[PDB]
Amino acid sequence: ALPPLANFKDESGNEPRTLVLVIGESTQRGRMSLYGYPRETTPELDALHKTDPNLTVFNNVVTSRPYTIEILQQALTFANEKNPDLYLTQPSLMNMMKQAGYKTFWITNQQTMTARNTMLTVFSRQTDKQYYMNQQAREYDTNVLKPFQEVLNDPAPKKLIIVHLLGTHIKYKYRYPENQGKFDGNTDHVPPGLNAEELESYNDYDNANLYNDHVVASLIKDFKAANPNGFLVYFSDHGEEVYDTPPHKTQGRNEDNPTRHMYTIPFLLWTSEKWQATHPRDFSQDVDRKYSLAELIHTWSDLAGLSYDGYDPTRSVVNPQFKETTRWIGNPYKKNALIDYDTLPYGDQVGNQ
Ligand SMILES: [Zn+2]
Repeated sequence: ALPPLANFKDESGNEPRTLVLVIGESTQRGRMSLYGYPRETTPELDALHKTDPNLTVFNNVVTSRPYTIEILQQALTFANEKNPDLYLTQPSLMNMMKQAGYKTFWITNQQTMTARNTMLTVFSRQTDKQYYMNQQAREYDTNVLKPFQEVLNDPAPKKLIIVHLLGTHIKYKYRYPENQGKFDGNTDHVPPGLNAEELESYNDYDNANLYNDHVVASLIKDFKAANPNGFLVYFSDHGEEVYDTPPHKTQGRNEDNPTRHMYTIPFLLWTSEKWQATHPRDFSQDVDRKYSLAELIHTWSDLAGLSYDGYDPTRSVVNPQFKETTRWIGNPYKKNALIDYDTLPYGDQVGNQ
């Protein structure tokens, strides 16, 4: 029902390309060894970072809201904390890529009620072809690897592939096979004072991070094995507090009682050799920029070579004209409830910038 973006231009040429957006779940920045966590929770992404110069790791990205649909309404559209309802009145990222001539795919391991009018169902139905892998629980994110390959074989020249993961969502223990609890019973690098149940839950979160590392690295590796022209962005919708913040008694997500560990997220960009060769771009000076996921669509637009009325290059984290803005958090529907993420305590801790 919404009109197209005006003065729409694509400067990325007309060669075939495949672009991938991997939406993780409940994965914070501070429990991944890729971001300095002393437990080896992400060995495959670490090794990829050491050996592949085209993996760009962004160190200062946070989400704006710690609830899945509430953040995805901002991340996937032009809505943000100051204007949270723009997802109703302006196009989404998927709409935008359709206007650019891409065939769009939605692969997901999240339980989607296709017969019901949920906001996630609407988003996933905005694409040309959907793969719902979790329609009924022990369903692991490796479920997406087979349809991913299938979509990679799809002959459309320009393709957008969205992969929606369960990531490290509660309950953490169910995100990974029972025989892959690498950190079960381990007390190294654990905060003090946990009881048996809290300790088990903490280690379960690190195990889920290990499996999620395997899944994201597998998506990158399979994509690379297709020798594609394109790139893949991986982000988590939001983080998750798991006894990280002193006094180490809190587990979960609470927007009215925010901690940094609920808001820090991984943010990775893998660029294929063909795309980097054809679209040379240096990101090495962008990796520490303070950025909010709420403006993702501009970054995506920048990476895809798209401009239009409403495009804001200064809010793309890879743009030479990038200008840092306040990273708002807080409920945008309450009266004057927005606060600066930087005001939260414990920002000096590892992975908690
Ligand atoms: Zn937005």
